[PDB]
Amino acid sequence: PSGEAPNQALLRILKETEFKKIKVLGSGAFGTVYKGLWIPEGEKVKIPVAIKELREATSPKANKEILDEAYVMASVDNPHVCRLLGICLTSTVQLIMQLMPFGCLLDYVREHKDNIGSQYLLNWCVQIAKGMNYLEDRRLVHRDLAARNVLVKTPQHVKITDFGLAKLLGAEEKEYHAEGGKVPIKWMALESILHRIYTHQSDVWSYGVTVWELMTFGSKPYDGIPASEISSILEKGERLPQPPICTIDVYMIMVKCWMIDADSRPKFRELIIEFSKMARDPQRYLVIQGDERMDVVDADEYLIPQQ
Ligand SMILES: *CCC(=O)Nc1cc(-n2c(=O)ccc3cnc4ccc(-c5cn[nH]c5)cc4c32)ccc1C
Repeated sequence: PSGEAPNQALLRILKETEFKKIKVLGSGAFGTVYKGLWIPEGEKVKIPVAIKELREATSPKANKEILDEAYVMASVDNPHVCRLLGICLTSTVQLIMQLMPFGCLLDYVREHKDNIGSQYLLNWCVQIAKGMNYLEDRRLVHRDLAARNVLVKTPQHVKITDFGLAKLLGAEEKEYHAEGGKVPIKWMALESILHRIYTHQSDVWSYGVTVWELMTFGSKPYDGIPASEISSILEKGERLPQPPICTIDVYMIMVKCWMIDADSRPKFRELIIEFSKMARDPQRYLVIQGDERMDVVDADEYLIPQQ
């Protein structure tokens, strides 16, 4: 049948003795994530990594959901999307991921805005868009996109994460239709909210929202607003306000994402190019005051195999 190449993504399973969890960066009701060093058996190289230990799965269906989340995470191989290093099937499943010290992107902008250069913002937007498109190329829908779900290895480099929501697409199907689950409203495209329908075009809407957050240095969208309204207002046609920084050229794009009709909103591939175009000259596009002024362990990416 289809000529598509076999996907040889390899899922490594790890003994607990293989890694240790030094401190815990974050604790989640869904899961706990630990700062940890994973040392592969054999090679005396320590890879700093982050471990997520998820809550026990009460039901098999939950069990399946993890496997898929793992399945994709292992599968993806791009710079701006973080691959899953390995899994160990302990009673409480533990997922091993590359460790990004700076942490949540949303968190970073909030704490580094003053030092937060305009040029960086254009680049991140490029980087994020670059990642999502790859996801689009894989027929993968990232159900949840937010600043929160983007992690910074460094200010220079950022990659996507937190895919549990994300679902793969049957070739026949253009769109993926959800069943009721906890969802954060502000990011979701109306089509998703009203009809529990997701498509990459759905993702873009959220992606645009992420940019808004970047532009605003983490200001929370629809701040102080109930989830329920959100369906109503957009139907209303209200949209997130322009970033003070943004040139209409930029804020304009973000608006385009929020267009009610999915097809009308820009395809991701487009976004990378356009933003990249801005990136060559951020200064014209983004107006930031004082803009001009603005040991024994090997990292995994270095770790990754070379011909
Ligand atoms: C915006 C909310 C957020 O970022 N939470 C969060 C941050 C985490 N975190 C951190 O707080 C400090 C350092 C740090 C370094 N590397 C990572 C790597 C991966 C994650 C992560 C979180 N969720 N999925 C992956 C976090 C990291 C760091 C850690 C967890 C959370 C939830």
